[PDB]
Amino acid sequence: VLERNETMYYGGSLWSPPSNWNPFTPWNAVPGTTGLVYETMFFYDPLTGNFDPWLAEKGEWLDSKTYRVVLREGIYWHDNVPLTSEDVRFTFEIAKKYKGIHYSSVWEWLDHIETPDNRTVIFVFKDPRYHEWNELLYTLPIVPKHIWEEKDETTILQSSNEYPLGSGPYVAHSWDQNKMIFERFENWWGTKVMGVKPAPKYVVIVRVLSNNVALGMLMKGELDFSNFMLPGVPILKKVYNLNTWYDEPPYHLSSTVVGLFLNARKYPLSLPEFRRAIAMSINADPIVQRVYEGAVLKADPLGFLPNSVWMKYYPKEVVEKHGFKYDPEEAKSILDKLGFRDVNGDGFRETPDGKPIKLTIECPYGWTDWMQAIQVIVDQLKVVGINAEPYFPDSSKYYENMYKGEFDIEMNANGTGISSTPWTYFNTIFYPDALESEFSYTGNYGRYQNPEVESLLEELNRTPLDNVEKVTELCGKLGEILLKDLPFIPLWYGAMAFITQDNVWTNWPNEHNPYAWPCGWANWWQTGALKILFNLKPAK
Amino acid sequence: VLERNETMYYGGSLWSPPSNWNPFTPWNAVPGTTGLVYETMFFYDPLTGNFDPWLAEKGEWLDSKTYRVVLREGIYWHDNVPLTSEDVRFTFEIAKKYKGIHYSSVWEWLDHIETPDNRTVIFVFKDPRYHEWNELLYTLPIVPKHIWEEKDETTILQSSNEYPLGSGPYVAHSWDQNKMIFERFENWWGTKVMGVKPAPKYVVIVRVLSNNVALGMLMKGELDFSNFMLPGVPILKKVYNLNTWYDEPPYHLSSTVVGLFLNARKYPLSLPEFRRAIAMSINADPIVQRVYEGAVLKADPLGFLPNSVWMKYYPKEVVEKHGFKYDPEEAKSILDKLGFRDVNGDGFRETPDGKPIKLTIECPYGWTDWMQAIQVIVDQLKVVGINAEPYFPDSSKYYENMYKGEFDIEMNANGTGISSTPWTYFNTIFYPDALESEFSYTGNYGRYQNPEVESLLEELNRTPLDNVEKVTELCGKLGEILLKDLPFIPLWYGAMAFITQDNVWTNWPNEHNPYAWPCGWANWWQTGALKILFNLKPAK
Ligand SMILES: [Ca+2]
Ligand SMILES: [Ca+2]
Repeated sequence: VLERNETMYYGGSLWSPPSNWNPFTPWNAVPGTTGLVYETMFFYDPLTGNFDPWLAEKGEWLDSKTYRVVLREGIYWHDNVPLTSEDVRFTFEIAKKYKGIHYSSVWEWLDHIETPDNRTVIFVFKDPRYHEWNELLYTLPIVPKHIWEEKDETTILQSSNEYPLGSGPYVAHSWDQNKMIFERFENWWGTKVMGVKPAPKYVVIVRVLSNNVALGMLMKGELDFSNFMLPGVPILKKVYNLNTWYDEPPYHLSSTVVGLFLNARKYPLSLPEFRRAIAMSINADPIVQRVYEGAVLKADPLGFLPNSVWMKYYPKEVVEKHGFKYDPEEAKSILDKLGFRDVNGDGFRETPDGKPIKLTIECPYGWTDWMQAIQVIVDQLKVVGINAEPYFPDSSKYYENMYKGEFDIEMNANGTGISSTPWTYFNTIFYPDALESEFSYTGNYGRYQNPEVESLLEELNRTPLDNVEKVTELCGKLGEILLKDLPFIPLWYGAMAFITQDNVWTNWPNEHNPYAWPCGWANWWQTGALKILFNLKPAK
Repeated sequence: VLERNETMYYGGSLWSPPSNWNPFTPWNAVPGTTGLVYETMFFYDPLTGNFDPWLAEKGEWLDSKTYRVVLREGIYWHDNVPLTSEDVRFTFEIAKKYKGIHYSSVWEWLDHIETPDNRTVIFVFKDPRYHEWNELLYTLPIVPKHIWEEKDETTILQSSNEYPLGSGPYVAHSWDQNKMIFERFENWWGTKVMGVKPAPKYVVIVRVLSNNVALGMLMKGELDFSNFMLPGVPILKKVYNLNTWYDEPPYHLSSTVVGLFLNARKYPLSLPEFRRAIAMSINADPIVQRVYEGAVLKADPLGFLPNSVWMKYYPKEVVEKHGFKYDPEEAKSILDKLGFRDVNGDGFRETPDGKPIKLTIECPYGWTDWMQAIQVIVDQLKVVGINAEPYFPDSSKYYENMYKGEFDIEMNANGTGISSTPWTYFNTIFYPDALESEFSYTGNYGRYQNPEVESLLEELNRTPLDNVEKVTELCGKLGEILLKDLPFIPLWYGAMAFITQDNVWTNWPNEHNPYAWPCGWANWWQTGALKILFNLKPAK
């Protein structure tokens, strides 16, 4: 039995029985496996762009092609084996041996790794990609060489790895079909060296079947920390003492960019002015107000996330000059000029050669907020004379359609999540290799082609993040293309759903004390959720 | 352990640790003690006014002064002692011996009781009060003579009576600080004779500390049957699969009349035209809409409950002619004519002799919906130039003020609950003996005096319920006085809060199948809640 006052119950990201704790599949491993058991070189703060030293005491580019990490002194795995530079080197080098590992592509542009002593890691690059490197610094857990160096490919990639041997502030304790239990590791090196300690003796990852159960647990005070997407936030706050990030709308931080990919290879969506007309016919205000009850923020024309480091590089002048707005009369005028006119008196525009047009707009069946949003968009397109109809395939067919580019208009937030660089956002929109791939998992799902975006994406990746002027300029050049050709239409930002209650734990982050990104998804505890554990205080 | 699929969890009426099961204090005994363990002569249906035979096979007035009950054949207590006419006779006669029993006043107008055989009970009356008698028929549990006939006064009135010896479909099983557990009595006489059987093997009365916990239990599917006063009903139904009586507003049935008593002995509230002006300045629409989100119904001028048998006797012509309405301009005109004018330029009316007026409007602190309603009324009175201020004493002082008549304006629903006769409503308003009592628990808390209401109340009580024409006429004469002199101002009807969920039990009553009043309060299970148990079906 777990004493309630020393246990912190989390929910929102565990949707199957606990069954994997493998650090090499950190998004499939039970949430907290990385973060609580396995540690990363740096903490990252999506709210500010600040990196903070974790396993690394410091990291820096010694020159344009050389990055040095110096580990803190006195790190050790849970079995008291010291954690050294050779564990970091192994963590990277094992992915050259087994390229099925998800970050194996780093060896396309990393040359080798030197370790002059037990604390120093020197990365020597063939082709330093600064923006991809920044993502690796906080997303890759460091694994123990003495545990894994003899394992073969299938063990490394597929073993469940029960009771994971890590270095972090918790160990795996127990689990069943509906919860994972972590126990605080009292001899954690981090308390001796960094002086911090997570407040809860036990962290429980709770799995529920429905939002009814999750909201009920919060109401009963059985859940402390929820990332569940729970509708009805205003009345919950107003009457039931549930807390969100913001006191008033939008209530939650923004974490993804929701928009429309268009099939750039299917006439007439292959015409940029037709896509422009679609964008200008849409008004996201009723979606934000009616569907989401003001619990999301409308997107700017470029779709840069607020409360993110992307705003540091925001191309203001480019957006003001080239950004689109809701303007259905201008959309009709663009379509008239394009030659798309009603020729048969049904109120819908035909092609220049008189053929019917009826476009599908799709999202998975059962994503009921997105379904409502799609119907709102369908009716707004009908206003300007563009016939459209909702299409709700099941989840698997929706993703199959996405990867293959087999749709007309598709609502999408796949790869537009918050990150340490707007490069991830522009890459998701423009992903040039989609044009030569039957399946495109990374982006550009509508197969938009442009002769300049590929070179701008590469130049952006190879621009150091601290060259703020140049990164902003490149975001402006990419943003200009996005806004002129609209292969993707940003509409609103998905919420970082974060609801707490204070009956057992207090001092949660919020707008008045925004000290940590509140995300308990798998492989996101190093972006704020563990820092939350450091700062929670017992309730009265 | 209780198998969930054979257990029905109820909540809403248990607000202290289970500790009393005494039938002689049936509103203090744990809810279900009467109804599930102790039975009554008749079921009563507040929705229709229908009595249905329970212990009695039939009851009828043989003449104007003689009422006969014939018990069903084959009734027995749980210890197999037969339940006979002598148990009914004892149930009444013990209250003549010990007049501290709550229904002892019946012997002021009942002469004696004859039992010519083991099934027949003959009540011979000195002064048959038909409307009070109808209330007794379903509110008094029948108790076993062989158990209680030797007990003394303090045992009868104060003993906790653990494991109560009854005759009904359940026995007391177990309990703790937070729940009472009833177990179905398989050898219940009612299944053999009436052919019915309650569906749940176990009925649990759940105690919770807060509405948060109660709503959380419904969401989690841990509560089946809730009478909790839970705000936020529209969004619950819309998004969280919780069911109410009505699909649309007002969602709940109406169970009480909420209004304002005025101190008929304190100038200027002692003036009927001043009370009239107050009534006409109030608009309950914002209360119904803003405060209650349409989850209550506005009252007609007379305040007769819908979904009640009172409507059978509704004095339509009297109300149309004499009823008040929201009309602040006419209220100002009444006050101008009364001589109540602003003489010092502060916008508030003074007395005819120029003295200030500032009236308190009060309800208990913490009844937050009533507090909001009072502030709405305060501001509406200021509109017509009547200075008023909210007053929120604690619960005990509010009831102390009520019984003593020590208030100006008081919001009140004490004695206006649904019943088998509008006599209970008119008695609560007009209760003539309040004028000669320091404490008045029954009604007329503002000490209104009228030389004709006492004789009309008595004549109404002594009019058989089936004389529909005469009862309606008397309701019209009492309603005319109520509407002319407004000692009490009806505003809206309190809800019979009733929320269910269908994960374990189905076939609940609702507007499409209104077969039972859904009230689990102590001593109300014989008005519908037990009938609900008869008809529940297991979920899929
Ligand atoms: Ca047409
Ligand atoms: Ca004045």
